[PDB]
Amino acid sequence: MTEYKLVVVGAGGVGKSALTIQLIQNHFVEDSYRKQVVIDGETCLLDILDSAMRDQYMRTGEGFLCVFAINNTKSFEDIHHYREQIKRVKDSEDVPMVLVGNKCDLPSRTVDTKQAQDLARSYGIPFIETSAKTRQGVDDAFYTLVREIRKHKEK
Ligand SMILES: Nc1nc2c(ncn2[C@@H]2O[C@H](COP(=O)(O)OP(=O)(O)O)[C@@H](O)[C@H]2O)c(=O)[nH]1
Ligand SMILES: [Mg+2]
Repeated sequence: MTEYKLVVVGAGGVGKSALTIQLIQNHFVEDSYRKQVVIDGETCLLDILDSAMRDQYMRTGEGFLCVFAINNTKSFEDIHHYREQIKRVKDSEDVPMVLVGNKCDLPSRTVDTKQAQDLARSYGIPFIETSAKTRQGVDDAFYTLVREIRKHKEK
């Protein structure tokens, strides 16, 4: 079956681990994960990972979940750095990515959905708000990234 190498990036504390645990273990709170799921009918295995070893993992990774938290303006501002690093290490301008705004269950929002939608539009990538606590958007975020990887492999 097809294997998809995913890498989750973003500032500390945004919920990268919480998100992946919710996806894989189905509960709210390991540096890597491996599970078989069915996405759009295709059975596939998700291999997920949250200096030279970092670069190797980025070269191996086929899609990147770029995570900020809606209550962490710095983490949103840092997205550009993470995106630029991935493009540099992979030496490519077309890298499958999804922008994730996590912790959308919390009331302390400092990043407006519109800001994140505009950023994702500039990058040409999908944007999805998630909550690792309530599971809102979690499957959609990872499955959307897999769909982005497919389009890149087909087109
Ligand atoms: N309310 C809420 N807390 C979250 C969410 N995601 C993560 N957290 C909490 O944020 C803290 C940091 O999460 P963690 O997954 O360790 O962040 P990481 O450093 O990005 O891997 C923990 O206390 C989590 O329980 C979320 O969607 N909602
Ligand atoms: Mg973590």
